[PDB]
Formats: sequence, C-alpha cells, structure tokens
Amino acid sequence: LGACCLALLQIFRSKKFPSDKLERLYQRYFFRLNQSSLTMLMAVLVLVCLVMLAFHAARPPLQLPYLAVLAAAVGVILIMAVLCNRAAFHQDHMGLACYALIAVVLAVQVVGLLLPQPRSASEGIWWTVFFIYTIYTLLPVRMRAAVLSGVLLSALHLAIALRTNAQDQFLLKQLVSNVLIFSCTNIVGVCTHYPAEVSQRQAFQETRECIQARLHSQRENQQQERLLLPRHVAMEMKADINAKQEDMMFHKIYIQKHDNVSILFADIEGFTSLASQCTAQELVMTLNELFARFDKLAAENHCLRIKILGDCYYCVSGLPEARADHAHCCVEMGMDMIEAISLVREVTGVNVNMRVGIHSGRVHCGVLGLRKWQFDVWSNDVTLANHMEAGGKAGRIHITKATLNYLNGDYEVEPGCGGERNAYLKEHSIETFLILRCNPEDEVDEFLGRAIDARSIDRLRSEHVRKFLLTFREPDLEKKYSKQVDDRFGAYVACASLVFLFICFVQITIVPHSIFMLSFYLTCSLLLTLVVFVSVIYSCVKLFPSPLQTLSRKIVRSKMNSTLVGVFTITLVFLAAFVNMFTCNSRDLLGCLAQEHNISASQVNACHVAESAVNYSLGDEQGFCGSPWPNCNFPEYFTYSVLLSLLACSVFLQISCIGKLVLMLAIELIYVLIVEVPGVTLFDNADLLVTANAIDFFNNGTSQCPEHATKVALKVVTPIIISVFVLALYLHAQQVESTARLDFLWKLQATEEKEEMEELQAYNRRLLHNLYYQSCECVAVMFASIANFSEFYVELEANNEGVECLRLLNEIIADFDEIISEDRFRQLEKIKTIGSTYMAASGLNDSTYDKVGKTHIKALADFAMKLMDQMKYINEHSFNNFQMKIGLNIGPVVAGVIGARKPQYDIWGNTVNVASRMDSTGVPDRIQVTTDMYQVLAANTYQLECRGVVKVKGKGEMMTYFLNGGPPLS
Amino acid sequence: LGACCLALLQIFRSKKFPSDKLERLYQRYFFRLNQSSLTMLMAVLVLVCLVMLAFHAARPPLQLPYLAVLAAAVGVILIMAVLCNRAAFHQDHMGLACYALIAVVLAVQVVGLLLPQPRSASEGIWWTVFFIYTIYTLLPVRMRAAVLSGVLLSALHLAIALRTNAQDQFLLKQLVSNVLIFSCTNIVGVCTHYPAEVSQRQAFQETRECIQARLHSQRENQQQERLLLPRHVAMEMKADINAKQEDMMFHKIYIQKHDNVSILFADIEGFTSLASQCTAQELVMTLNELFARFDKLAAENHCLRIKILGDCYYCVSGLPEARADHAHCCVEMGMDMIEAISLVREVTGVNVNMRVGIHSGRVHCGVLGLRKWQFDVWSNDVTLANHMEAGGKAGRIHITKATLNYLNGDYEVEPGCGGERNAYLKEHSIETFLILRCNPEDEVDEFLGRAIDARSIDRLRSEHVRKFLLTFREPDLEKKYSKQVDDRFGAYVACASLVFLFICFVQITIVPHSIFMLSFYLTCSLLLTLVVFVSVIYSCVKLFPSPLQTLSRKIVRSKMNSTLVGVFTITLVFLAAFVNMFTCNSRDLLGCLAQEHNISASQVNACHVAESAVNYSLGDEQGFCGSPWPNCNFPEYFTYSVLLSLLACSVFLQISCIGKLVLMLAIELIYVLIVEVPGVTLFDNADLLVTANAIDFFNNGTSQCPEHATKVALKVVTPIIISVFVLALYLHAQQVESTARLDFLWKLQATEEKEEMEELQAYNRRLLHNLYYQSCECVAVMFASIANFSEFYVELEANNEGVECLRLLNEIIADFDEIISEDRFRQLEKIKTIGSTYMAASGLNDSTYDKVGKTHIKALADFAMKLMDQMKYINEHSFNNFQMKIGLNIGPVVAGVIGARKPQYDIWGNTVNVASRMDSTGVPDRIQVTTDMYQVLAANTYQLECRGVVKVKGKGEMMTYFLNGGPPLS
Repeated sequence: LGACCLALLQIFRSKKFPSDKLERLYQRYFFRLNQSSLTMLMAVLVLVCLVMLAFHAARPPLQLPYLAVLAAAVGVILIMAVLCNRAAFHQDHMGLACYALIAVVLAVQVVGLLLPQPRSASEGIWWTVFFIYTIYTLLPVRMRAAVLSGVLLSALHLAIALRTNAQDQFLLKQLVSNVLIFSCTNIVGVCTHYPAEVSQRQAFQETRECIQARLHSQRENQQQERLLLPRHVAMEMKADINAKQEDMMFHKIYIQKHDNVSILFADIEGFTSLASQCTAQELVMTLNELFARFDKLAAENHCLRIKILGDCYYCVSGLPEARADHAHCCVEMGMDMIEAISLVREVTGVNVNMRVGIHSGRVHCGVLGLRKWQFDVWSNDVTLANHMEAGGKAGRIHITKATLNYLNGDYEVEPGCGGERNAYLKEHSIETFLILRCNPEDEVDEFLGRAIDARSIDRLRSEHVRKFLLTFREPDLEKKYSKQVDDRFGAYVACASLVFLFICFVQITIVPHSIFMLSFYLTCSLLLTLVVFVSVIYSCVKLFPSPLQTLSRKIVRSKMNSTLVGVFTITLVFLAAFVNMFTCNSRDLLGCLAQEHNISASQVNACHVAESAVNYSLGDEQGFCGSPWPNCNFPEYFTYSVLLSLLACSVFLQISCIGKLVLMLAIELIYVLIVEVPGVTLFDNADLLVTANAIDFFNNGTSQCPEHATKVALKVVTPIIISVFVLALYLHAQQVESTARLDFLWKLQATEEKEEMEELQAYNRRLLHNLYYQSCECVAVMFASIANFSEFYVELEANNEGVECLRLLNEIIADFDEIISEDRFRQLEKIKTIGSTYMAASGLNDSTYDKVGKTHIKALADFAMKLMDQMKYINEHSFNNFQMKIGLNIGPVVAGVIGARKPQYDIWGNTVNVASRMDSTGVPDRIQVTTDMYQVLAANTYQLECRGVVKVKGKGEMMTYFLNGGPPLS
Repeated sequence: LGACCLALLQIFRSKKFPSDKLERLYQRYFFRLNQSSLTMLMAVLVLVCLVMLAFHAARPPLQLPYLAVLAAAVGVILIMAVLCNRAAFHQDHMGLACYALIAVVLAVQVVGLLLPQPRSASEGIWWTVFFIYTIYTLLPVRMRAAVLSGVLLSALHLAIALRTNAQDQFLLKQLVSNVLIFSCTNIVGVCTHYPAEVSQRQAFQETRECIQARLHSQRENQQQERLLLPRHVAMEMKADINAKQEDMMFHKIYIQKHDNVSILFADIEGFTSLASQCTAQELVMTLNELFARFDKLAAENHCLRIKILGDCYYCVSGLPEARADHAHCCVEMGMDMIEAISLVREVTGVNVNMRVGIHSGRVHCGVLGLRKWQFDVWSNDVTLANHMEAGGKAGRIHITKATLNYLNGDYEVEPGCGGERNAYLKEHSIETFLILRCNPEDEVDEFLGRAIDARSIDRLRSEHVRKFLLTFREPDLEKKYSKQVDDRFGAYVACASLVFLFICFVQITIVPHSIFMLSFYLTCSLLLTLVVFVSVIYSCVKLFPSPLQTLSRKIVRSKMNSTLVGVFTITLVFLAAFVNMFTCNSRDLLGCLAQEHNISASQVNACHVAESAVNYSLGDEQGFCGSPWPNCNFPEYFTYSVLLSLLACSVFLQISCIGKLVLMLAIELIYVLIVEVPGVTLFDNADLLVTANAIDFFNNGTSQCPEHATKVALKVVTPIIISVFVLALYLHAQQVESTARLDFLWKLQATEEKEEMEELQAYNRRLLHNLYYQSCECVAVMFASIANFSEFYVELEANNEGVECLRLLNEIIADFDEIISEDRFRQLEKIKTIGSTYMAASGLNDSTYDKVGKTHIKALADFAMKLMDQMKYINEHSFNNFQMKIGLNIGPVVAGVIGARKPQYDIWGNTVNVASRMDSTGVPDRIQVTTDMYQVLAANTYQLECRGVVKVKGKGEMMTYFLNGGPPLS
C-alpha cells in the first residue's frame, strides 16, 4: 500500500542517460528521426485549428479578436514549421520549438474557451482531448513538461467553464464529467507516453548494448591481431581462410624464394655467464633493451630481423624486397651491433662481446607448421652464415667471399682463417675474411555517430520496408519482427480497465441507473477483469497453477492471441458505450410541442417552446410526452466516450496500423450511423432544448429569442470530430510503427555486423590454431626435436630443393598442432616451432593454471608421450624412422611481448634454457626430464628412469631422468 | 492538305514489335508491371460504380433490374480482380480480361443510360466520360480496340439519348453539346493513349538498344578473350589490373618455379624441303593438321605444349601441376609423335621424320614482356633438352641420364653417343641414351529474361524510389531523371489548344453570344496561339528568327518553363470555363415564383410552378423577373467543361503528380465554391425549371405531380463527381510516374552495367597492350634480336638465377611495346616475343593496311630504326652494350588461330622464315633487309647499304642490304 506508492514515486524520477555526450547523440538521433514527426504534428495541429475555425465561423456573430488570435497562431505555427523544415534549424531548438508550440496551443485554448457562443460546458471538450493526446503522442516533450502542459490545459478549461457557466444547476454533473473526462485524458496519455519514452530509451540502450559488444569483440580481436602479427603473408593467409580450403591433400605452405640476400648472425659471447648471474627480471630487461636497440639498428640499416635464437640476433637484408646494397647493409648492421654491445658492456660492467657472421646468397623465406607461425628463412646459405658466425671472432665481422664480392672492395678485409676455427668452413673450403675497417568509449561513440550519419534514417526506412504495406520486403525480416514479443501488454490492459472504470463512473453519474444498464456493465466488467487476470498471469506466472500459466503464456507469447484479445476488449468497450444508449428516449418532443402550440415546425422557435416550456424542460428525466423511456440530454458525452474509446485504441500501440485503422473506422461508422439514423430525433430535441437553455431566459416581454443556432448541428459536428481523431490516430500509429521498425532495423544491422565480426574473429583464430610483461613462477617447458630430420632434409632438385621435406615437416607439425588442440591439452600452449623443433609450455595462463594440482604438468608429460606416439605413427605411415627427443623442465619464467612494431610473444628464463639443454641432450626416442620434473611426475605415479648426471652448459653437472610411461589409465 | 492526312493514316498502323518471342517478353514485362495497374483500374471502376449506385439509389422508384444488373457487374469485376490478383492467372489472359472488362463496362453503360429517371440528355455524361478516359489511360488495350470501344460507347449514348428524349425542343443543343463533349473525350484519349503507347514502346525499345550494345560489347570481348588466352596466370593478371599498380619501379614479372619436369623438344627433319615445295596454304594446312595431332597426343599424354618453334614442337610434363611420371609422359609423347609423323610421311608421301630430345630437371615457367604474352619455360635444363633434340637421331628418342633415372629402368636404352653429334653435350660430358623399345539474339533474350526475372519490379520500385515523395533516394538519380527531356510537349500543347477550341465551340453553342464573352475568348485564343507558336518553334526551329528560337528552346528545354506554361495554359482554360459563367443571371427565380403564387416556398411544387409556368420557362434567354442578364439553363456543361479541363490535365503527362494534384485540387475547390456559394439560386432555379420540363406536361387536371425530385441535387453531385475524378487522375498520374521511373531505372542499370563492361573491356585490353584463317598477300615482317643477351643472361644466385636478367629483358620489351604503341606505328602489330627476340609485322589488318602506299612498310622500317635508337638509349642508361640485329622482309603469309582449346594467333609462310633468316644473319647494330624490302625502302628515299650475297638455308644465295637510315624528316 505504501511500497507501491514509493515505486510510483521512483517512476517519476525522469530516466536520463548519464553521459551528456551520449544524451546529446541520442537527442541528435531522436530529433533527426522526429523532424518529420514534428512537421506532421504541425500539419495535423493546423488541420484541427482549421476545423475549429470552420465550426465557429459557421455561426455568427464573428468576434474580431477570436479571428485575429487564431490567424496569428496559424501564422506562427506555419513559420515554425518552415524553419524546422529548413535543414539549417538546429535540432537542439526542436525541444524549444515544442515548448513554443505548447505555448501557442495554450493561447489557442484561452480564446478557444472564452469567446465561443453559445456557452456550454460540453463545448470544446473534443478539441481539448485531441490536443492533449497529440501532445502526449506526437509532441516530443519531456515527461515533466507533458504532464505540466496537460494539467495546465485541464485546470484552465475547468476554470473557464466554471467562470462562464456558473449559472447552470446541472453544471456540477457536466463539471464532474468534464473532470472525469480530463482525468481520463490525463491518465491514458501518461500510460501511452511513459511506456514509449521507456521503450525508445530501451531500444536505444539495447542498441548501445549490442554495438558495444560488437566494438568490444572487435577490441578483443584487435590486441589479439596486434600481438599476433609480414603483411603480405598475413593478407594472403586471410584470403585463403576466406577460401575455406577444406579437403586439401596438403596443408598450404607459404614460401617465397628470394635470392641476392645477405644473412647476418650475431651472437653474444659470454652471455651464459651474465644470464647465470642476473635475475630473471634483470636478465629480461637487459635482453629487451639490447634487442630493442638491435631492432632499431636493423630498421635503420634496412635489415629484417627474422628470429632471435637465445642470445643470437639474426637478420637478412634483401627481404622481402631485393636490394643491391644488401651485403653493405648487413656489414654496417654488424658494425653497429658490435658498437652497441660494446656500449652495453661499458654501461652494465659485464664483459660481453659479439661475434658477427655474414654470408651472401639465396634463401627461401616463408612460414611452416600450423600454430605459432613465424617468418623464417631456409637455405644452405643460411647454414653457411651460421657457421660463419660460429667461426667469427668476437668484436669482429666474419664475412664470406660471397659477401666480400657483394662489398665491391669498399671494406678492408684480412684473411679470416675461418677454416681454422670452424669445421664446416674447413670441409667446404669456404674462403673467409674478417673486416678490419671501412577513451575507448569515445571511439565507440564516434563510430556509432558515423554509423548514425551514414545509416540515414529516411533512406533505411524507404529501403528496408515496402512503400504501402509497410511490411518488410523480405519475408524473413517480417518474421523476425513478428517474433519480437511484448511484456507490458498487461499494463496496457490494466490501463484500459482503469479507463473502463472511469467510463462506468461517468455513465453512472450522467445516465440514470437502469437494471439493464447495470447488469450489462457488470457483465462487461467481469469479462474485462477475467481478461486482465489472464494477461497478468503472464507477469505472475509463478503464483498460478500450470494450466493457467500455460494459457497465459500462450496468449502473451502469441501476438495473434494478444491482438485478438485487444480487439475484443475494444469492441466490448464500444458496446458498453452505446448499448445503454439504446435505453435513451426515442419519442419525438418536437411533434409534441407542435401539437401543444399547434404551430408549424419550421415556425417553432425556442420562444414558442418557452411559451409552452411549462410542459417540457431539460430537468425531466421522465420520458417527455408520455414516453416510458427517459431523456438523455447529454449524448455528446457518448461521443466523448467514443473519443475515449478511440484514445483506447492508441493504448494498444502494437495493433497493426492497418488493424488499428480498420478497428477505428468500424467504431466510427457504427457510432455515426447510430447518431444519424436512430438518434436524429434525440439529437434534434437535445439541440433545441440546449439552445433554449443557452438563452439566459429573463424578462422576455416579447418572443424574441437570440435566434441563429449559434452552433453547428451536433449531428454534423460529431462525425467530423470522429474522423479527425481517426486520422490523427492513424498518423500516430504510423509514426509509432515506423519508429519501432527503424529501431529494430538498426538493432538488426548492429547484430548482423556483430555476428559477422564474431565469425571473422573465430575465423582468424581458427587459422592461427590451424610494455606487456608477466612473471610466471611455475611453468613447465617441453622441447621436442626430430633428431634425424637433418638427415632427411636433402636440398636436391628431385625434392624441390627440400620444399617437399618442409611440407612433410609441416604435416609433422600439423599432427602436433592437432594433438595440442585436444581439450585435455587446453592447459598447454605452443610457444613456437624452430626448424624441426616443437616448443610447448604449460602454466602460462591463469585461467588454466591449477595452483594446487599442477595438472598442466601432467598434461605436458602426457602431451610429450602422445607426441612420441604420433612420431611412431608418422614413421609407420610415412615409411620414415624419425627419432624424436623431448626435454622437459619446470620452473619460473618471464613471459612478454617484445617489439612495439612486431610484437612477438615469448618466454625467457633459465627454465627455458635448461629445458632446451634437456632436449639437446635427449636420447633419441626417449623423453629426458629434469630432477624437478622427475619429482613431480614420480609423485604422480609416472614411470621414470634415472638417466644419471649430464653436463649442462652453465649449470655444471645435473641429475637427469627419462620419462618412460604415464600413470596407468584410471 | 493531303500529305498530312496520309501521315495521319500512317499513324493509324498499330505499332507492333516484329518478333512474337520479343513481343511476348515485352507483354510479360508489361503485364507484370501493370498487374497492379489492372487491379487499381478495377478498384477505381468499382468506386465509380458505387458512386452511380448512390446517386440512383438516393431517389426512388428503385427499379429491380437496375439494381440486379449493377450488382452482377460488381460481382464479375470483383471476381476478375481476385483472379488477376492470384499469381497463377496467366498474363496472356489479362488482355482478354481487359476486353471482358470493356464488355462489363458496356453492360454498365446500357443500364446506366436506359433506366435512369428523370430522363435528360445531360444525365450520365460524367460517368461515361470517366469510363472512356479510364479505358484510354488505365485500361491497357490495343489502340484499335480502345478506339472501337470509345466510339461504340459514344454512339450508344447518343442513340439512347435520341430515342428517349426525342420530344425535347432544345434537345439539339444538348445533343450537340453532348456530341462535342464525347468528341473531345475521344480525341484527348487518343492524344493521351497514343504518345504513351509510343513512349512505353520507345522506353522498352531504347532499353533493348543499350542492352544489345552491352551484350554486343561483351560479345566483342568474348571472342577477343577467347583468341587471347594459363587460367591461373590470366586470373592473377586480372586481379593485378584491378589493383591498378600505377607507380611501380618494376613491371610485375609472372614467374613460378617448378622442379621435377620433363622437357621434350621434337623437330621435323627435312621440313625445310617440304616447306620449299608446298604452297603456303598446303603448308599451313599440313602443319595445322600435324600440330593438332600433336596437341591431341600431348593432351592424352598429359604433356603441356609450351611453344612451337618453326617445325619444332616442345612440351613439358609436370607443368603446371607436378607429377611423378613426367619422364614417362614425355617419353611416351615422343613415341606417339614419331608414330604420328611416320603416318604423316606415309599419307603425304613426303619423307619427313622426327628427332626427339628429352631432359628431366627444373624450370622456371611464366610470362615476360608486356605484349603478346606467351607462357614459356627457362632453365639450363631447357637448353640441355634442346641440345638433346639437336643431338638426337631422327625417328629415335634421345634422353639424358636424368630422364633415364626418372624412367626407373622401364625402357631399354642404348648409349646415345650424344657428345659425338652435339658439341654442347660433348663439352658438358652429358651422359646420353637412345630409347630402343619399352542464335546470339536468343542468348540476348535469355539473359534479358533472367534479368527481368531477377530484377523484380515492385522491389526495384520500392528500393530505388522514396515511398511518398517518389523522388529517387539518391539526389544524383533525381538529377539524371530531371535531365530527361520532353519532345512531344508541343504535341500536347497542340492537343490542349484543340481541346480549347472544342470548349469554345461548346460555349458559343450553349451560351448566348456576348461581346464580353467573345472578347474574353478571343484574348484566351490569342494567348494560347502564342504559346502554341512558341512551342512549335521548338519543333520547327529552322523556320523562325533566332530570338524566338532561343525563347522556345529555353522554354521547352526548361522543364520548369514548360511546366509553368502548362500550368498557365490550364489556368487559362479554367478561367475561360467560368468567367463567362459570371455573365449568367443571378436574380432569384424561386423567391419570384413565391411572390407570384403567394404560397410558401415549402408549398411551391412543380404543380404550383405549372400553374404559373406561363411566366417562367427554360426557353427564356432574357433575364427572368426583371434581371438584365440572360438565363443559363444548362450550367452542368460548365461542370463537364471543367471535367474536360481535368482531362486536359491528363494531357500534360509530365506535370509532377503532386503538381498535378495541387492544380487539380485548386480547380476543384474554385469551381465547387463557385457552384455552391454564388450559384445556389441559379442552381435551385434550374432544378425547379428542369423538374417542370421533365414532367411531360399534359392534361394534369389536378395538382398531383409525379413529385419526388427523382434526382440528387446537382450542387451536391458535382463536388462528389469532381473529387472522384481528381482521385482517379491522381492514381493514373501515380501509375504513369511509377512506370516512367521504372523504365528509367532499368535503362540506368543497363547503361551502368554497360559502362562498367566497356571499362572492363578497355581494362583487359590495356593490360594486353601493357577455323579462323586469312591469306595476306603483302605483309612486312621484322625480327629484332638482342645478340649478346645470352652473354648477359647469367643463372647465378647473385642474379636470382637470371630472374633479374628476365626483368631487364622485360623492360627492354616494355620500351619496345611502348614504341610500337605510338600512333605512327598503329599499322604495326607485335606478333610475339621469343626469348630476347621481338617479332613485329605490318599489313596484317585490312583497316590499317595501305594497299597503295604500303605505308605500313615505312612504319615498320621507322619502327626498326626507332628500336635501334631505343637499344642505344637502353645501353646508355643500363650501362650495358646490348647489340641489336634486325631482319626485315616483305611478302605473303597465312595468318590464323591454331588450337580449339588454346587459340594462338600466328602467321606462317616463307616470308616469315626469310625474315627470321635476315635477323639471324643480321650484323650487330645493323638492320638487314631483303632485296624486296630494299626495293621498297629505296623507292622511298631510305638510306640503304648493300650487304651482298648471304647464304640462306632453303633458298641458296640471296642478295641482302643494310638499312642505315630513314628518309629525311619532312
């Protein structure tokens, strides 16, 4: 009883979007959408004003101020409509234009209510109700301003009628009914305005929902794509994914040949000592600073960094665009690298130096494998460049004869004696030289603004809907729109039931109480209450038994059933509006006065009535002239009740505009036929009696009445009023339906582009499956290497110089990328491939890192075993004998992305180096694990064999184990 | 006087498209477009029938047959509208449906004209005029059928009025005026139907124009593309042209590497002897049969033909898709080739044989140059395969050790001793073996039909036009539509002037001659004649002085000015229609009869009038009751005249439907206001007099007249009739505008897709610039070879194995393709490139072959010199010393396209072989010409040097000359 009132007071806090920028953008949309609505509003208000002018002009005396004030109001409204139709009128003033329009309407009301003759409390109700409803429905004003305007118009009408008509004994009945009418009009308009203002905000807010999700999902893809990523390879792959090349006998290799390249390898001499003394953080910081300096020198020297191999930085000049100075570029890069590492030695105090090997030759460059794609280069010339680095001297650039030939002698070189330091350079007798000396929300709002601007509203409306039928041109669009369900239907039914209660109270106050009338109204009330109950069961499903819950859901979930119930409700209200009118008197009073006065009807004036008024007055509820039926002196309130019923058609906003039109035209035709055909005698009697009562009958010594009807025949006025209301309701229904359909259409485009974007994200993510820093204390790392793949890799013409071998390695990596895709390995992430080496780790992602069970370690051991079995399977099916080594270790690492312009995700730390040494020291077809990994796997019933003490570079002697089998399958 | 009548009789031949299939397709379009028009027609005819029913039902006695016949007509029309609204009703019956509708309309007319009471010659004119105009404008019937129906309806009305009203003395005036009205309606309808029936055919015919051009231009591109054309290269190039890679420092090379190929060269031993004995026709026929047989064997043996080199056929197995049996494929191809040439020797009697060389290795395959692109292969392995052919034995397959290794020993081989027969095979110590033993119009109409079906008409209408404004949604679309000009406007002005003349004759026949009336009509006639003159000046510009021609063009070329003139004309016609009505009497006759009989107006009946009928009759043209103004007994013909003016609005078809609506509503409002407000006394007086005259006054012994008005008050009927006409004219204007806009929209899509297709054709042709047989008696042929390019071509890694050399040769060919693009060389066509050899010819195209001056030969010599200068320029800028040889010869050749599945355009004949020997024998940096070319150039003041006698294979000793310089530039 009090909580409901508090909730109602909570409703009266005008909902507003908190952001004034977002509210401004919403207002810009709403004003762009409603500029046409505002101009249609102005045109309909002009039409109604012209109807009032015609009604008042049909009967003199013409008061000059009335005509002048109406003409001025029309002029102002037309000027404002022309300004608002010029595109240069700012939309922020449309709100002011609405308040100005309200003020114009206020002025029209005052002259509308004071001057008209004859004076009556029934005059001008119809146009006041019209203007109220139109301000609630066609005027885009704020809730507080709409309510204030409607209340002001109502109180001013009542006060004027009280001042002008204070002399009528029955004034109170009229006044009460006018109060009741205005109360009804004040209610229904709120119940029409408030849900619409809510659903449009909801439709706008729901749109901002989905669009944000769209942008959010794009935002998630962006950083992905960022950290993910050559643009040509990435765009080719993006085209190929669009090709959806399922059912290919081979995985597409992405290889391009480039010759005339120079390959530089540069290794940090002594780095393992620094990395054995620095912490993981200090080590990664020093490495990232050093490699960012080398990345800069490489960009300045037009050298493409290919990969980092521990301490070794390697880059190629002449990729992807061939260049003639590639050898000079690589030599200068190697010099600047040696200078940069000398500076790093001077700053850090760590005696680091750099060996640089440079070869010049040819390479195939491209990507292999399915996952963790990296751009790499393959050739015998790359192997020679590597041996040239390994045979180089620290602080010196060691170059091949090929490079020297590309240097055109621009650099002083000494014999490098590389074959004294490198076995490969000796066996191949490679002539070698040493160089001596030469806000997201603001972006969302901007994108949405641009889309609102580019998604023009009248064009989208005209494009995605048929011209006249207003159905979507696509049947599927209409089926989607027909699937949109309402939930406030029961609130509209409740409002209609309250309007019914007001109608009942009006009828009980004006119309004498009849047992037939009371029984009929009771029956209609019971039916309406039953329909309200059945509709509310949908809102209160949990409180009612299953069959009623199913019926209520089947009604509200069925737009057809709710539409039928609405139509039935409206038809019942109309029947209640006139079935009692059939109990009004129908005997002719005018022939009766003709018989008493014995005068001709065309000579009967209200004065001849006043001569015999002793016998017949409006105060008689008994059927005059011996009629058994009572007189109904105020039938215009049935018309007003029908106006209320027409207003009730407004409340069912979701009835089709054609369905509304048909229902309203049927109500109009039936009521006009009942007013004209059977009611004409009642109306003529009432018009005559009202005309006599309008005469302030006083000492009329002579039978000189004011004459002139002074009013347009009410039988003629009622149809015109009804037709004008039906027109305005049709235009309102058209605007409402066009608005809901446009909001729906934009919500659909937002959803379709979002679904397309989610598909594209899933697409790019599938192909990938097919400063940011983090310290991770417990990562498990696996290296799995094909030990004899270097024996299988033969660069002969018969083997496409080895490209076919690279295809087979791709398949070997693809199998491994498929295995590592098993849900049981979702805790594992592939880091990279390196030649024939598969690198995986576990525990790098908090969403899969079990702090307690270290399950990711079990998953990594099971993956290593499943890889060994996949290698067996590959050997069996490819007729090869690939022997695989796997090194496992556990421990802390630093993960991060290096390169602001080429973000590479990677992991650094002693744990990775130890894992790589466990792989390098692995026995073929055996899984080598560290002592810590042995301890973890043995604690989990893994079968592990002690390999013994292995000499690990940078660690000395380390105990190592073989993992020979998993725990028994439970 | 007679030639104009003959031209008019030529107009009366109903235009029909000759093809019944094309006419059927047009009818299918027209019926699909007009199915909605036909249903709107049915609805408007129903509306008019309901108006007639209301007018006749407003006054008893109700004759049962009238009601029954109208109800049956309505039923039939509704049934037909429902059938035609079912998609399953065949469109061929719509024409019959129209004739059936005419028959229904005919039935409605008969009962419309016989039964109505009271009888008058003015009754039912309005609905007859409506039905006539609607049949001319909304009924899609053939011209002969429309004319026959309108004439039948007119004659039947006149015959009925003559039979029923033969007793009325003034009948002739009414009958003449009815004749005039119906004459106008018969004319104006033709003048509306005939231009429309013409413009729609024109709009359809003009569309078949542009679409044919589109298809025609596609057709021209098709054979081009056919003869033009690997699909992968062609599609990549097609993508690249879409890239519009302007501003690239290098021309994109299209090279793909393939390893594991087998290369077969097969040369015809002795062919030069046959080619020295056969005629050009017999030679080309024999060659084309032989090479078509080899093309077949190559397709069967999965060997790709790369090129034909004189008598030599060469093909590669393993291209473009690698295959393991490539060596076996090439060996079997060489066997089948040796068998096929043995069979050709047996059939032709010519002792031809074949040498076959097969190597197995690697190739780069691709396209070089800019013009006359051919798929080729480059590698040392191709050169070795060629030397293996040249070192082969005729009738034997000579294979390398590489091929033998790929044959897995499946073939018996002997030592080939290739190094004994080929120097290259000896120097490279290549181990070699010899194998011992193992209708366009119908396509146009179909494409157009498919486009008509896919270009649905109600959807296209709803998509490319705004719902209410009917303006094209894009302003540029509206600007194109606004640029569409009228050309028959002057014919419409002439028709409106003829309608004006008919109106004048009606007014002069019914309305007494007044100096004011005659002067006003004269003034309007002079103004209208001036407007007609100014409009015809547009049609007859040549006959009138320049200022009037400029005014007329500025009016007709300006849709605003022509629209203004149309509006002005219509306003003048309306003024002529009623300004004279202001000279009709205005004193009230009814109050006058009230004064004469001393009875109350409500007691004045036609019997009381007949008591005083002696003083007031319709025969009095002198103002009754002392008015100085004459009586106008038939004011309904002003209404009918206004109907004619509304029909005149139809004639100005191009007035905007909103502009027409506004003009017609202004005409309606003004005329209805003049009928109701000032004329009411005149109309009441006329209704009373006409009611008395309708009574066949006879011995009415008692004042018991037939009573009952029997007619709806004409003041009330006229507004309803006018509003119905305005509605029907609005709907007609809406259908007309929607039709013209749809025809325009399809014409636009046809033109835009045609322009896009012409762009695509120009595009493909630019990239090309960037059995079919012909015997050509006099062709000039040039070969220009870079003599030392084989010394520059180094397949070292430092040169991308020669790809960079192939890029430089591309630029050399690009310069040559640019030079040969000079307009002065438009008589020259590049035939092909062959390695570093540029092949050009002149006189191969009859449109550029100067038969008399042989200018194409001069252009070819000037091209050869310009190439020598371009080679100098290239040498200067590339720091090379490329020496060019050019061989020129003239003589007959056979041109043709060989290969039904790979059409290659080429030229054969002794002239080409001699030109190629002049190039092969050319001195570096010298142009060698034959004696015939020397004779032609010397006759044209070219500077030529005698080289002397050169030994030409197959010709013996031939005199040859050097061309050292061109004729002096004039």
